[PDB]
Amino acid sequence: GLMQFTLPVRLCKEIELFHFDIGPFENMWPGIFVYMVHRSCGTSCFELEKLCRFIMSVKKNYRRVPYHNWKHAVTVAHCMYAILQNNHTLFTDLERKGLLIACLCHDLDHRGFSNSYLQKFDHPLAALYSTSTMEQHHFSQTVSILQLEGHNIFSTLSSSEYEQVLEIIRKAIIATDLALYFGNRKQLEEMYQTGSLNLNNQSHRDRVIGLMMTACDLCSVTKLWPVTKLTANDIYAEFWAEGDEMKKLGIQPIPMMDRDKKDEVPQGQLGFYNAVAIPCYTTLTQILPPTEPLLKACRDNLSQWEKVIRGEE
Ligand SMILES: Cn1ncc(C(=O)N2CCC2)c1C(=O)Nc1cc2nc(N3CCOCC3)nn2cn1
Ligand SMILES: [Mg+2]
Ligand SMILES: [Zn+2]
Repeated sequence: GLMQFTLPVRLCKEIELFHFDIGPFENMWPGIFVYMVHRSCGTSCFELEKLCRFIMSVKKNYRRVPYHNWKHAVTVAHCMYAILQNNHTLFTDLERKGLLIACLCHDLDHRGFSNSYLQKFDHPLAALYSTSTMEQHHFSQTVSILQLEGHNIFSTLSSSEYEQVLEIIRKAIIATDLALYFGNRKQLEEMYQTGSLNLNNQSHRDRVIGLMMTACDLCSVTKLWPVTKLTANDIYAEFWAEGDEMKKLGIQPIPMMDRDKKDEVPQGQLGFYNAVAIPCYTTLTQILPPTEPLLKACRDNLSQWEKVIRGEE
């Protein structure tokens, strides 16, 4: 009851910044997450024994793939922590509870392949869930773990608070399908510029939480350049394995996925910063001004990718 999780001084300070890197010591990641739930949510949000049990079952259900792994889950939860701490009074008690859990769970049991590859392989999951295939699977894995004996971290919420939090989590996880992001951001753009955006409108809140999920999920592009560049290697290690598997099915992969098109990586990063990341953090910053450091970090990494193309590294 009287037990604070605490971190060493450098972590205690740096964890509050958007660009924080959770580091290479795997055994400290659960303690980093609990630290963030206690400061974001309070030391009473969850029964500590249940939370610990939930975190370790979540970890066990992430696979040892190069990018979509336990380290990504915790990185995406830290970015959400940073957003929640810098916009304290905009979010309900249930959103603060739900969203950090959503982020920890958002890629549960990912195999390292896109929804596209599951559909071309004819994976069973592609018949169960015709769109947002992996994302419906991640939410399903989340509900499975919540129903393990001793794992229901939400057990002491009213019947209707429980339903609301699982609905926050479902939408937050579905919104990490980047196919859904483009139209969601366009609507958020229009609603903010015509001045119709209304955080009391539940469907507006939904849209804004969806963008927050895209922003946290992409947060590798908002780090110190060395973190950004090394993370890009893990990302392409998956994409090129997917390309290899497309070729085994007798299909030319898109260029993104073709390891023969390594030379073009810098230009593909430019595409990605301009089509996805920059517009994401731009709209996020207009809606939630204290998230500007994500936009600023993204723009700095774009200009690092421009330097790579100009031979200056
Ligand atoms: C940095 N980051 N964080 C997230 C993602 C991302 O997409 N998701 C989906 C799972 C995570 C990317 C990311 O690299 N995206 C990305 C890279 C890329 N390279 C190319 N190529 C290169 C070869 O030459 C042709 C163009 N197209 N292209 C399009 N998008
Ligand atoms: Mg995902
Ligand atoms: Zn993800």
